[PDB]
Amino acid sequence: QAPEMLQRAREYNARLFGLAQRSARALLDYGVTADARALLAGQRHLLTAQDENGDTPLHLAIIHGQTSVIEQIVYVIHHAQDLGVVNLTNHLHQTPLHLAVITGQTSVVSFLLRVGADPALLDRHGDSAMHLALRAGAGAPELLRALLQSGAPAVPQLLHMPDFEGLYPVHLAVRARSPECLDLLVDSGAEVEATERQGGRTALHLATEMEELGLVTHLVTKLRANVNARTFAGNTPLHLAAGLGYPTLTRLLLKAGADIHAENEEPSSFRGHTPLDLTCSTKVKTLLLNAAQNTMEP
Amino acid sequence: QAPEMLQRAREYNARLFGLAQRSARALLDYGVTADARALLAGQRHLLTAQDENGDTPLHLAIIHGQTSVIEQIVYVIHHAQDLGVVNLTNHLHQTPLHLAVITGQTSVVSFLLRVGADPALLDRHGDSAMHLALRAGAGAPELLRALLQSGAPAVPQLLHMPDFEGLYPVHLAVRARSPECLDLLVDSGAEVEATERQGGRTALHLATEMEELGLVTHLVTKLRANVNARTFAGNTPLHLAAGLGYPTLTRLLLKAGADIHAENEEPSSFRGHTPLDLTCSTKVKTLLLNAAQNTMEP
Repeated sequence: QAPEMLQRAREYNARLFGLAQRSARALLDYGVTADARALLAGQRHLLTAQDENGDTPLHLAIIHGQTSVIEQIVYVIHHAQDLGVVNLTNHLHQTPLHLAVITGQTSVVSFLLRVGADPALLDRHGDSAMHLALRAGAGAPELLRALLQSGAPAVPQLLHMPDFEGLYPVHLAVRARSPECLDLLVDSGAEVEATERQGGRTALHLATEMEELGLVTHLVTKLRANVNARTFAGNTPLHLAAGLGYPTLTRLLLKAGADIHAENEEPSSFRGHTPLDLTCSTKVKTLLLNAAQNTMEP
Repeated sequence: QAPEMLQRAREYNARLFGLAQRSARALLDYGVTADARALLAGQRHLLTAQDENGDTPLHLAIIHGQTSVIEQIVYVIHHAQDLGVVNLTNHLHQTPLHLAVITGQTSVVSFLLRVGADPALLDRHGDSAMHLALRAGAGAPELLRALLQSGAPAVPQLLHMPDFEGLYPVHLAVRARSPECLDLLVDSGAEVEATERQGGRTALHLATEMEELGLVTHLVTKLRANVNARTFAGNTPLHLAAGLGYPTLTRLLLKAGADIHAENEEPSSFRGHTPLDLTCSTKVKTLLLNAAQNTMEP
């Protein structure tokens, strides 16, 4: 608090002078190797430098596909134990990985994973490395591949849940109308009958929901998914289908071994609406009845 | 002298912090351009960094033919008015130019000249850019060309004088047994009858000296060099030739219009040794006499 403030200012010139002085030495190496890496290492203690958007130098390189750079930068980080800088988030709370995925640069995505980079870190919207992949203006399971293949902290992703009422990765695929990924996840370990926190729905529920007749079949068949699973509001896929008026879908579900016996809520003593109830499509009504009385029925 | 030393330490952190902070910004540019130049500019205030041998980063690049680097480095220097760093000498008192020449990298030699780099600066031995060129384990006039062509501070070189008794560039060429350069110099302006500070000798003197019959002829003929020129010790080429015992050379000189009339020093009243005197070769003696009495003689 007194003229002892000097010790503070002088101390800075100590550990710092070495910095500026280290560069000077590294700059001499670059003059005998033309190796931009060495010249980049000299400023190692700077790769953490943010910007107007809070993007580290490595953050920008991934943004402008400067693959050449990302190569070097990562080298410096890896060979310096500073394997933490590769996680610094920008103002949007995005990590280098996050971007490599958002930009679709699968090549880089793999590279980052090799050295640190926790794919568990969510973004401003609460989406992890995987979650982001499962999305795309057009779609691309190619990303999900890089992740799944190699990466110790990668196996947990296929069990997380996004901000939006926590829709596990398996749920996302269905919402992404992409069975390609659906298999990718489940195959490499993934709870098929996962129950999300919103309405306790499952893959089949969202499938029948958006009437993804394709996914629905693919799920109940190959994926050996549980056909009769009730949601939080007590509803099986055979319900949503009938309600929405999805003939072929209802038919497919029925054949899949869908028990017509089910009651969501009132129209022990506690019965309620059944599949054969909520239906505004003449076609749907028919099958529901015919398939009920005929073949196995009191 | 009192706890006011603080202002000193704190001040350093002022103008310097911007440095380390500038790099940080330049390092962000490199992450969006992969341009090593920008990353090199960020450390501009370091290109002056010496080393164990006192070699600047640009000094090393020229040493290890890192042409790629030299390209960038010079750009930074040029576009920063720091056109003085390109003159910093190493421990051997050598400038970037000096090396570009010593290493024979003609390409670089030209490049340096374009931006500053005073070819007038001598080295540990007192040799300028030109002086060095006029030398080589095998020889190379290709260097002298780069210099002569383009370069405002280049025209003065062809009038300087090396440490060794100041032997002007024209003298060097003769000592380099290279008429190629001899012409190169004279053609682009160069005193032919230049008299060095040692023995006041001239091109012809050194020519006849090392008996460069080739140069001798080339000099007295095309170069229209003065045939009868006495040194400090009062001696014309016709002297040295006779003394050494160079028949054809003496003959060539004679025909060149070499006046037999000449006296160095005693064997108004003040006569001394003449060409026809100092001679241990029977052959030489003959011509000297025959050519004297015969054709024009009292």
